[PDB]
Amino acid sequence: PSLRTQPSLYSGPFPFYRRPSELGCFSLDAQRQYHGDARALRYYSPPPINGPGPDFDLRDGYPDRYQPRDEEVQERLDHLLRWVLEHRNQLEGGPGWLAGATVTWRGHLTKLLTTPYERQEGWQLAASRFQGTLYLSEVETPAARAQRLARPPLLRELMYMGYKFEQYMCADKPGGSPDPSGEVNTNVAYCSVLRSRLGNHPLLFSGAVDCLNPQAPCTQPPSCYVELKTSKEMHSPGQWRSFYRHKLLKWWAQSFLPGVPHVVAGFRNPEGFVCSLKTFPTMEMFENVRNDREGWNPSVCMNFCAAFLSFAQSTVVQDDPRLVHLFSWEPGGPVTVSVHRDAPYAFLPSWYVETMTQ
Ligand SMILES: Nc1ncnc2c1ncn2[C@@H]1O[C@H](COP(=O)(O)O)[C@@H](OP(=O)(O)O)[C@H]1O
Ligand SMILES: [Mg+2]
Ligand SMILES: [Mg+2]
Repeated sequence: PSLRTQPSLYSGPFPFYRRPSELGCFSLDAQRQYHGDARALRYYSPPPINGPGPDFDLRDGYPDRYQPRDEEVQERLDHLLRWVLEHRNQLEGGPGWLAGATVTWRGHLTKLLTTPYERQEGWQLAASRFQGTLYLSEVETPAARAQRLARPPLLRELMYMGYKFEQYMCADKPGGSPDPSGEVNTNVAYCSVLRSRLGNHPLLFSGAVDCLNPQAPCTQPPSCYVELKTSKEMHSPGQWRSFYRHKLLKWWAQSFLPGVPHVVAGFRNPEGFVCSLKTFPTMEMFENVRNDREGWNPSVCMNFCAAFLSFAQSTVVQDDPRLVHLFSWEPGGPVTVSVHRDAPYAFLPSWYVETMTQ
């Protein structure tokens, strides 16, 4: 019982992917407390044209104005499940749509999308079927956990700089001035809840959103959202080519699924300053590698994701929230399955299961 991941197996036409619609949202505050509203959403506020160029110190405030989320707490699907519980009757699709859907985090689907091209980091996905619905929840691999606990200082500062970039580009109110004098607190998050469909697989997923563009042409979410990214400055065509082949694939897969149309990138120099910005429309990212022998192909990404969802659906036969089918993958191998029950892999909490049962 295994699933192959080589790109040439998935090189056919681009599958059907239904335009995502936003069903709702939720926020996590500076204490990581859930709120069923948009209080955490920030507003895109880039450097005023006809003014000084970007000149952002991404090291400013590290580490004495840094409040990092405690990554030892494994929340799994818990926050999305709370949202689903509070909106289960109000769900679209009519009677039984949820029973035919797959529920997960946007980032879990992103990892599936990139799997045919991924050569460094493996993953594990726990799957449980409950009342027809297939739930997918990532499990930290042993290697990932050891790498997290032993994170070098350079990597921890690099991670801070990406969060700090958002503080220079976003404001708490529309049209407001960004305020970098405050704290970077990575417990704070605004999450969009979206519905889509990949082939014949209905999807319900949530993803954290960086900011909202109030000046965006369309007011209908998710089309007004903006993704913010940093990357090292590049100086040669070879460096840009490596960026197109490896980094843009990850950016595309993250923003394509929720229908975020623009990624705004700040390019940081060796001293940690962002002195240039570039906008990458999600739907044009593949153009950079369309004629590249070493490029990626969104059809392969999407066809593999569809194949995995079919593979997962047919593998997970039992409707049991205590039962976990664990899907494991390492680069160059197939996705393999093992079966487990209860702790530690079981991830649907009793408060969700009991409420849905009653
Ligand atoms: N496992 C990880 N490895 C490297 N960077 C990570 C990371 N987890 C979080 N980050 C940080 O989270 C920030 C915000 O993510 P996102 O861009 O997806 O909104 C990232 O900024 P960058 O994306 O600019 O690197 C990065 O700094
Ligand atoms: Mg983000
Ligand atoms: Mg971002």
